[PDB]
Amino acid sequence: LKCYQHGKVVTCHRDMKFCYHNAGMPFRNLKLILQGCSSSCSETENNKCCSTDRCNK
Amino acid sequence: LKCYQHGKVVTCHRDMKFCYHNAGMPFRNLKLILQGCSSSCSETENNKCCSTDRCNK
Amino acid sequence: LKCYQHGKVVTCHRDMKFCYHNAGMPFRNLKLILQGCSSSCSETENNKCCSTDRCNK
Amino acid sequence: LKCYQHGKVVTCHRDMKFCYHNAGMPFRNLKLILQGCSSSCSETENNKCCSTDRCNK
Repeated sequence: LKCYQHGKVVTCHRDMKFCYHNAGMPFRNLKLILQGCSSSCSETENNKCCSTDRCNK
Repeated sequence: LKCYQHGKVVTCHRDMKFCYHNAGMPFRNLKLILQGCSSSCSETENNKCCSTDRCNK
Repeated sequence: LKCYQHGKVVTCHRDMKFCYHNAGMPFRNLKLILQGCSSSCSETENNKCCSTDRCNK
Repeated sequence: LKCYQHGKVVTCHRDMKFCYHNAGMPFRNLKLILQGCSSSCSETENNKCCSTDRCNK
């Protein structure tokens, strides 16, 4: 599996079967962006995971 | 597998075979702490993962 | 003005008239802790700011 | 003073005399972007602060 990871495409470890992408703003001037390979999402974050190459663009 | 996750103990998803704990300070007044279940660590973060119950305390 | 800043006590710059302390969980495994000298808070966070020495313990 | 703040232009509080913009990667999958009005920078980050309208694009 390959995933986007902040400007590059990376090959996942064999135990990471998903790509992930999520973002949040804890404060109006601070953005946090999570993006890369991952294991399964929580159910509440089900749509933040996908499992095909480069799907988390 | 069970891991600490910021004050609680959680049961990992079956595809998460590790517990993880890492911290960083991007600025002197900001601490980020990552703690919970995970998949395998990067080699550069090898000692941030462990694979026994509650090992990431 | 002096403020706590992650285990230490620091002297604020003269244009920073507040101390600040807040914590949150942008993601379930990620804890953010913001503590130290500060300029004025947003209106809704006015109680996270204080203006007396070491008030942000 | 007016500053960029993640896609918008905002007016600073009167005690915030600077605009700020910086980004970093605390962890390989985590990008942090800090942009908006600010008090004075740390000495080593003096070039991340500026004091003219919209200077932090």
